[PDB]
Amino acid sequence: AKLVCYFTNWAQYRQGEARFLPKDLDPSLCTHLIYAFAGMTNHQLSTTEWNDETLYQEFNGLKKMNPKLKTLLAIGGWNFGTQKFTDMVATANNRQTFVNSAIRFLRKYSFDGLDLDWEYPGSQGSPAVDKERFTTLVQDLANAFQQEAQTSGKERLLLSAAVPAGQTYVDAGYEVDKIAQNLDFVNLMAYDFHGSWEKVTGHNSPLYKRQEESGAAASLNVDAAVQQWLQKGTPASKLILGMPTYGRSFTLASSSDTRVGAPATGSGTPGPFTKEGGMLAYYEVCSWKGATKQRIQDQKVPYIFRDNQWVGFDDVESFKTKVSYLKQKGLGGAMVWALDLDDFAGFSCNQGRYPLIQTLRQELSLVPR
Repeated sequence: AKLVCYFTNWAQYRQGEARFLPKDLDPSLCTHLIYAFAGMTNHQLSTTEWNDETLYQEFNGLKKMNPKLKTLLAIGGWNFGTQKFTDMVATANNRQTFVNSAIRFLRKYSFDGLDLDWEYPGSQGSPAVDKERFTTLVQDLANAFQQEAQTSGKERLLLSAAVPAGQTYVDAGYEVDKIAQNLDFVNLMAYDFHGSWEKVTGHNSPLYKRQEESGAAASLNVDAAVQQWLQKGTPASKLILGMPTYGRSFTLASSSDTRVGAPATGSGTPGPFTKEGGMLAYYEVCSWKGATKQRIQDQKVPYIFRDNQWVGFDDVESFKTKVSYLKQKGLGGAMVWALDLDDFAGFSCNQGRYPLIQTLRQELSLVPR
């Protein structure tokens, strides 16, 4: 089993207890640690924060304490957009520039692989031609990593990708059966299914549909997303089930209707640490004073409300349920977005350090002996 965990290079800017610093990294918590994010400059892999090189040293330095640990560098992310990917994959020349830069960069900074997080080929401004060009990019990287291993005698660089759960994005961008052959593993982003972009409440990461749902909505759940990727050709052993250590929040139209599917007027109030309306870290909801926690019986996940605020999130029990699910489906492990959104310092939830991610590690039978 794998436990793949994302580090984010902006968590260092949060205030107080929520500030995530190198000391908060645990070398033995996860099997694979992925650094979010690198960017691109003139079609070449590049840093995005002023101190990334410092953090790379610490991050990859964890391997001295746990030599089994593998690290990867993720390129892209939502905020990165699509244009630089589009421009880079447009020509064989530009792809080669990128691929060669990536090998050099990963070797220089002591990463074990690259995670592709283009959001997304064929959508978010990216043209339809990018579906096949993404397939080509994945193959170009896989083949170049293979060649570099042969020539250098070094253990081959890993290639993974973070991929969407919804059919619209999947079919616009992803030749699943082709790319899965060339990726070492596939990080399924089985979250962000619902959120404050919708005008009714819905859960960030429900396991199954609700009885009331129909049409496309009936596939906006973890089980449907997993089955989608499997049926379209991903080997189960390569599919890694993403898990969110955050929730998505709404302002309710009325404090009297707190159901799933109740009318919402917009994003929930920003959290005191994460300061982004519409999401909250686990540590911002786990100890929510004067709130009422409930459960979506069909979907196997909790929500919580207080006055006109409503949040769908994941707890220890829902993580257990999801690990049982992934094991039943024979998947390759779990992935988690993100280290810094769990109660990494144990300051809020009275559950110790990393209560959610330790649940994953336990349930996957990955606790160090």
